[PDB]
Amino acid sequence: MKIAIINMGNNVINFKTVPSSETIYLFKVISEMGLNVDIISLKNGVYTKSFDEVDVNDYDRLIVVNSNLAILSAQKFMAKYKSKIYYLFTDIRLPFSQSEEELLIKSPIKVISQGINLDIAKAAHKKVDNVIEFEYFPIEQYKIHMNDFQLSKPTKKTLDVIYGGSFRSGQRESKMVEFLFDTGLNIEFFGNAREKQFKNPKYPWTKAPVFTGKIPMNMVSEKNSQAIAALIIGDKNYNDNFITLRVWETMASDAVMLIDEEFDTKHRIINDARFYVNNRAELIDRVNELKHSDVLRKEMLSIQHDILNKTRAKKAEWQDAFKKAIDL
Ligand SMILES: O=c1ccn([C@@H]2O[C@H](COP(=O)(O)OP(=O)(O)O)[C@@H](O)[C@H]2O)c(=O)[nH]1
Repeated sequence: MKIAIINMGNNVINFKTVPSSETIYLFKVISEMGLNVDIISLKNGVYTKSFDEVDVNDYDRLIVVNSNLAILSAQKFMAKYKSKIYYLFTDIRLPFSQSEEELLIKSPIKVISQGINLDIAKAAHKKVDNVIEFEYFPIEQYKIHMNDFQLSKPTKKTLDVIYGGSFRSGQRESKMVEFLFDTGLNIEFFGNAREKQFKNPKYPWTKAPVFTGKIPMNMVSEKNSQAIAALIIGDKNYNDNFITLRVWETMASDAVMLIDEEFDTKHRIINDARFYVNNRAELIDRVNELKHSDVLRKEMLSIQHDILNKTRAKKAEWQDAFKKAIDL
């Protein structure tokens, strides 16, 4: 059984970019499952093999992630594969889609949805003509199942709330402004967003949080740990659907995880109302409570790390479910 992983939109080579990084981490966790795996990209290197140095049909399973030569190359390569393509649907904005006959992909496609609501995964892929089947699998838990995963230790607090990410093309501007702007709290927004991007008239604000630059994927939980709390919000279609990597990066940190009620109305992540907030007012009160009650803050951290540990204790079941999802 030989498996190959391709990144459809970006060149994979190092841990410089987030797309290249998450691809090497998937590869790492899949390898640690005891599977013979290769990443195919533009160049041969210490992590990758080039498209021209391999025969697409030597692989029994072809896994595709998404995050231009890399695109053209991947399409051309996939177009020659004679079996089913397993697409990891990790971002609602990145469903599978085709880029004339040398690029036309005719193979059936299995979309492994990170979101539990398969109707949303279907609607996003409605323009796909290929035979396509859907299945849910919590792909994002790959970070916590990695062999060298370590929980973040107690850190000195220099911030109240923190959030790391990008602007997502304004996909969640409403929520960012509601919870991170004009709170009168000491907030930091790290990543690719910039204050200037928040120009939508529908969401007025007076004072913005502090925008700092992006950090490596492997530094996120350590960065989150500088604050009392770290916020979990999502796009509209993530609500009650996707559990994102930020949930685990936050849960593993020394920052108490505060979740937008709308993101998880059933309280699937943690069945404890103290971790959820409905609006800006509740976020403020909740952070003030945490700042002034160490017993509370420490109790909540202990509860979230516990949940994290119980999930990590089901690694074998997670690995099996992954193998089954790729027809093994
Ligand atoms: O400077 C940063 C900020 C974010 N991230 C990664 O980007 C993810 C968030 O991506 P996004 O902004 O697209 O939002 P999401 O849909 O995941 O909540 C984080 O969880 C991190 O893993 C990172 O590596 N460095």
